[PDB]
Amino acid sequence: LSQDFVEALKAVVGSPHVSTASAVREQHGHDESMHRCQPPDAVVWPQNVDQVSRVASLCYNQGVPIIPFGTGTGVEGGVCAVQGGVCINLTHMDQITELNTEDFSVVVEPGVTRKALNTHLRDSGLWFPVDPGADASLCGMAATGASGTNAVRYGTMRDNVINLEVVLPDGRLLHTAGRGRHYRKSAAGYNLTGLFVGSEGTLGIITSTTLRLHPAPEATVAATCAFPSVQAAVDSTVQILQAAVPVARIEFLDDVMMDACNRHSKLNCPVAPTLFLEFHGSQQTLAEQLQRTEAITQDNGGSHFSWAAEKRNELWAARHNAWYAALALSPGSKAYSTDVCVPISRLPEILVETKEEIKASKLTGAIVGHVGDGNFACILLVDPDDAEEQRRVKAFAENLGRRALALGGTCTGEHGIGLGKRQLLQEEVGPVGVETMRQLKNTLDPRGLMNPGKVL
Ligand SMILES: Cc1cc2nc3c(=O)[nH]c(=O)nc-3n(C[C@H](O)[C@H](O)[C@H](O)COP(=O)(O)OP(=O)(O)OC[C@H]3O[C@@H](n4cnc5c(N)ncnc54)[C@H](O)[C@@H]3O)c2cc1C
Ligand SMILES: CCC[C@@H](O)C(=O)O
Repeated sequence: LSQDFVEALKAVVGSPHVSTASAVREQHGHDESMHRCQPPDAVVWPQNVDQVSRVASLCYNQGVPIIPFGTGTGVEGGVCAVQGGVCINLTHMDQITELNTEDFSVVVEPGVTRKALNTHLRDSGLWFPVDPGADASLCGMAATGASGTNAVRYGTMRDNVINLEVVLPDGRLLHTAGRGRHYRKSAAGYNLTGLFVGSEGTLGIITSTTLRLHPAPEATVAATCAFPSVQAAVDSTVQILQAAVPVARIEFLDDVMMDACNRHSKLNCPVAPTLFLEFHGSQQTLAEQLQRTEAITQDNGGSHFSWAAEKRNELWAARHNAWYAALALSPGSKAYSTDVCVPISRLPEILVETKEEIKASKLTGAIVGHVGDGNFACILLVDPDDAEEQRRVKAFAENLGRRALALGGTCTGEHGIGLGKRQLLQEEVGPVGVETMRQLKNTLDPRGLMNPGKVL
């Protein structure tokens, strides 16, 4: 990367906001996944959208790859600079704007995390529900199409992103639904907002997100329920969903994951396949939901509910940290996560089969999942230096992905494709789907410089 080019970057954002130092680049060459660190040639921190546009235009016209970087909590290598280039760290743009409580909407810049937003909304009666376990950039969550434990009731990022401000690869500024617009529904033209949700930085740089806010629940009850088997817990889940109980949260942990979470969070739950549940409503509605949900779990051997403000917070913090609890089982190890999502009636088959396959293999695995969506993660620890183990781990993850595809599902419910699931995506949507996706990529990024090597 030439000195003239570095000076041009510094001319846009300021000398303190450009770095070519080895250690700074290495810190931006990886995310939380096992994908090997591939450092960008430089890291740049733009301070406003005009600077994002000018950095993108500089890189694009000089043939330099661009890698958007939020909080680096992704798990599919999205920020790995596989072709070098300029990593654009967006988190100094950290303002909340256009809070419209009467309309249930807000605009956030990439440095705003869900914690920051919900703290800012404290005492407003509103909250933002999509809750990945990591303290992630909300614009990064839009870029990956994230979900969370609350999505079963309150929707994913795709359900709750109303508008996006996007710097296209060549620097042009796009407001996907129109500048300043926010509304409940539209048939005006083609829906561009949904194209950029889940684009993982390969179609442009999200510099603001307009988000749907939700009313805080009148009352909340959380509980845990222990089961004799994975089959019993997942059968309960399917039956709760088929009975249309509007549960706020329904999360599965297998016995391995529950033990790991116990050890990492000083919970003391019985070591068993377990559901973490939460219910929202009036006291009337809560009693009815609990009534109907306890009857279903009882039919499948579930324990009496172990009830959980402070404990509920500790319960869900333990769940949100499941990934780190799993990594702590074998210290020094990294991990890969699967993320399949299947039609809910097929969820018992594939979780029970996954548990059986884990036991039949030399691999360690913990299972945790947004099972209310038909989604779960297998977290597979890896010794970073054991090449034989890593390719058993990819073989396992790749077979699980293909089993989900055979059941009519998808290879990723929320994490995305990144570097890890590119072949599975080709199998998932077939040749005409791949070509159509590539045609969209090509019209927005003709030179192929927008996070190359990812998704397609
Ligand atoms: C403990 C833990 C729990 C998690 N739980 C969940 C969960 O429940 N659900 C879930 O969906 N994910 C979960 N994740 C994964 C991760 O937090 C999400 O994928 C999150 O959306 C990533 O945001 P980020 O800014 O950290 O992404 P990064 O790693 O910075 O980037 C991810 C990808 O998006 C691109 N990108 C980032 N910001 C932008 C932007 N502004 N514009 C364009 N492209 C951009 C990057 O180029 C990259 O390809 C979890 C991760 C951890 C570590
Ligand atoms: C990063 C894999 C686990 C994550 O998806 C979660 O559900 O907490």
